[PDB]
Amino acid sequence: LTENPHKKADMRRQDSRGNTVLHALVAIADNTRENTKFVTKMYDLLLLKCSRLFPDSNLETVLNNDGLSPLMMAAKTGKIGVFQHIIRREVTDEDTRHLSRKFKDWAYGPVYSSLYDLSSLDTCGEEVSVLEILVYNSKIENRHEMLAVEPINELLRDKWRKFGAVSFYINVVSYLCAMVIFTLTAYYQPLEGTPPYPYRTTVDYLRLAGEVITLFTGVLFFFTSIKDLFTKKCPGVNSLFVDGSFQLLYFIYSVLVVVSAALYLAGIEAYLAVMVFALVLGWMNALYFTRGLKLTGTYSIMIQKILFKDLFRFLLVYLLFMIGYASALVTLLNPQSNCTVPTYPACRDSETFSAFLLDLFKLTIGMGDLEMLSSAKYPVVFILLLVTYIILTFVLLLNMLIALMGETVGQVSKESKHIWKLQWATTILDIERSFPVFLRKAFRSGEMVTVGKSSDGTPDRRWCFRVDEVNWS
Amino acid sequence: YFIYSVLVVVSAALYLAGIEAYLAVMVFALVLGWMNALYFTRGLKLTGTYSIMIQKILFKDLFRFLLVYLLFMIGYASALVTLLNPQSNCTVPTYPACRDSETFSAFLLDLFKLTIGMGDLEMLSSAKYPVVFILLLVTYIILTFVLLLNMLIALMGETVGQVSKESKHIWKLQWATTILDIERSFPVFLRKAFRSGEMVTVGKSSDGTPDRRWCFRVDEVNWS
Repeated sequence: LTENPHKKADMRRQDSRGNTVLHALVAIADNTRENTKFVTKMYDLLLLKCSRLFPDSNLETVLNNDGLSPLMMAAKTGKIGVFQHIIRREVTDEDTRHLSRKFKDWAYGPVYSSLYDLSSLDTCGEEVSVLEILVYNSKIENRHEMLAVEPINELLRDKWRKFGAVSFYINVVSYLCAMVIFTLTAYYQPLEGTPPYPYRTTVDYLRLAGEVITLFTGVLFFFTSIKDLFTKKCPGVNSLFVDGSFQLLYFIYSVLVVVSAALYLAGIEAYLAVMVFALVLGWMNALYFTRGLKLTGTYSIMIQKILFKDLFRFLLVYLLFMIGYASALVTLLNPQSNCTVPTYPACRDSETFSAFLLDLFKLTIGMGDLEMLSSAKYPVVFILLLVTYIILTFVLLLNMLIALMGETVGQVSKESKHIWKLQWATTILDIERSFPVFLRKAFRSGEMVTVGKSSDGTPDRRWCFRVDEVNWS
Repeated sequence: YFIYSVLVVVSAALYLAGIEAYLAVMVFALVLGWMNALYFTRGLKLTGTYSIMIQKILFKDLFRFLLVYLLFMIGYASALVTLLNPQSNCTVPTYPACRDSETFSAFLLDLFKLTIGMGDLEMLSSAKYPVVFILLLVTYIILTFVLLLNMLIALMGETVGQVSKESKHIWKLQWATTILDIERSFPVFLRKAFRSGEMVTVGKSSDGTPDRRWCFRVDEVNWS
């Protein structure tokens, strides 16, 4: 069909969706052996033939309707085999060599400085990159394995060692200082609100400085949040972190600080109670930090699961069980003042509000001891029921929780450090996205023209990343 | 060992002086002394792995973990004392709030710290501002208990799956260090060395020591 003497079938032609031969050839691929083998082979065949027929342009650049590319499409759909091959492709014959990725720079015996061309793994935000799609997008299926292909891992390492790690510590220490100052300014708040204008003495000036710096940090965080919200890469592929993860925490924090500032100007009693509330949420944010280096505590994953996972419904059913027992036993025990804060301890069905006696019995059982021995007072059915309650509660809770411990410890495997690596990559990339990347802080460049010229991404300079290796072959 | 000796010597000096409140390092010396006993028991009989833990926990993730825990709890203490801040009451600390009595932050801070550490005794009272305080404190206690237990037990699992043959490798390294510093302590070249062997010709060579070539014979059995 490529060289039929009759009407030709130009490879560059694309369907209604825009998926040309390579987009579709990636759409059918999988992560198996035979499928990846033949898809990679035929991808190479098609690309080389199309380049030979039209050396003017590279076939792989023809975007679909969504604007992606075969490499980007394999990244977004989660195709490890095609992605690995297309990111480690080198072609020998010169007429079709310009469409390679893993150039060779120099060798000095057993040392090879392999120059991977990341012309399209990072665009400084100009056009969507394979790293952003790969890591920010949480709907990928093979996110880790693809994030460790070869140029990606070393690229993240290099970013870490260059405005990736220093800036992270700077930001974490700055946020910790902001939280400390928030704590101090709330604690040293003028007694019972009463927001005066007394800033004349040294300690008062210090308090004013703390308040103003706290407000400045809050407004800066809100500015960051709104900038992130407005900045959308593509409909469907975007952070969309509202009501998810932890961006909502920063948003809520800023909202609370602003509301508190308003009511502080008003100076109203029982309304600064959100100030302190802000603070608690503030320090919960510190828990979502410590996701960088040094094998950080895995709290995140647990709090990321326990928030909306089996433990939630488990504690819900536990509350239902205990409250059902509370109703059962208060009904059983329901049948002069006694000088007690709750109305009566039963006393021939005194009753009042269910919550009162319910909480009485709830705290009694939670504390556990103090017994109820008395004398006679109806048969042993009550003590029998309560002893089954305590025995089943203690035994089942301990056994199930400890078996869950075993399950999670056998489940917190290399998958856990995969989460750590993903968090580290997200930290690096949102650090870069925060400040202008295209400044003179990017990834290394390479050859200018001819041997290292091609129309794959960026001018003939072909911004390339060199990774060293040693092979005894 | 250096610190132990320094403390003993300083204490001997002040004992000659005989000054009050200065022999407190004597007892201090003793505590450190017995901590040295922990670094012993690194020889035979599958000694307790205390060392590795104390060798890690001293300057590893647990240190910063407890540091951030202290920061979290103290932040909560400041939050809740600020919330609760608003006749003598005969109490060792000045007042339990009592309309913003205040004095020194450490006083009320330690009051609330020990109250939370002990945990019980509640604070029920009546009315006294809305449920936001009790809500916050119940979140504190729930997250504290649940997260600490779950993370500590998961760390237990991680270390037990990590205390592998690598652990007995540490044991063997400690055993080797014990043997070698024992030898280095006293003159080794005395008649306590490792066996000798052939003298000349077949067992002569200029690799180390005279043609005697101090050699170590290891027996083996091979059915070949």
